[PDB]
Amino acid sequence: NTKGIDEIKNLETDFNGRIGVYALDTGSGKSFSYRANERFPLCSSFKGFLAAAVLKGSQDNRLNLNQIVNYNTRSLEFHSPITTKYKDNGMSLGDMAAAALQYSDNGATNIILERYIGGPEGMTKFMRSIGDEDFRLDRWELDLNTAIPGDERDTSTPAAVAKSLKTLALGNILSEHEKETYQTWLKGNTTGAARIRASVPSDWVVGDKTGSCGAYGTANDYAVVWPKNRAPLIISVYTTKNEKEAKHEDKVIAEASRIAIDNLK
Ligand SMILES: *C(=O)[C@@H]([C@@H]1N[C@@H](C(=O)O)C(C)(C)S1)C(C)(C)O
Repeated sequence: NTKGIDEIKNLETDFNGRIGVYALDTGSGKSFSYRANERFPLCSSFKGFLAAAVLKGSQDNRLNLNQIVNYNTRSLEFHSPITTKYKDNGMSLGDMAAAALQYSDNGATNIILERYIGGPEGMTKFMRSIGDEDFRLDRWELDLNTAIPGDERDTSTPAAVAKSLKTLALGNILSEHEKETYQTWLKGNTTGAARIRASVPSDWVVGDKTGSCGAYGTANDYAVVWPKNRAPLIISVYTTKNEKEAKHEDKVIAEASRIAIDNLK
């Protein structure tokens, strides 16, 4: 059978859940897919796209990344490591957008969704405008993390996630300068050491955004991977389980990425 398909099937069987993967080599055009068209919860992964929406607004001159966002009288959401630190005097919209991505900051995420993106509807609308028919954000943080089997709320497909990431990071939606900023933000992510980053050799450069729902063993990661002396790779790995109390498995996500990279065709 086709390279790596059985291996990913076996990984999935051992994991006892559902694994969805889509990897693309932008240099050769080769790819690897497994349940790439199935829905999986986005969890915090959508924040990487929220950052891109902010960048598009900047480019459109509908907003300015230098604008100081004040929230000294707003209580911050669970897991707001950066916004909590700067709550007294606020932070630029640019720094807040970066924090939402790099630290999965929930305060930054909800503040930006409210004041600049138009909430879940606006986020969904932005993705629709770039060609993504699958992505759907329906709830705010941290309600969007339920990850209930069969529930289509706050889900997307590994393929759609990959298509959108390539469109944003390597397409022409964002201008050259905004893409540089987006790629820089992705490269500075602090939460993906055990996922896609763990599947590639040390000299490859990774830019990613992880997502961990904390329910139904749901976790994911997507990334732009720059191999030494090669064109970028777009990797999208999403996983889920049927037990509500099951824990996520970083090793499984990493192995699915390794398999995909090694089996492009
Ligand atoms: C999103 O899934 C989650 C935050 N992001 C994950 C991750 O990126 O792996 C953390 C474990 C860092 S916390 C919540 C807190 C649900 O928004």
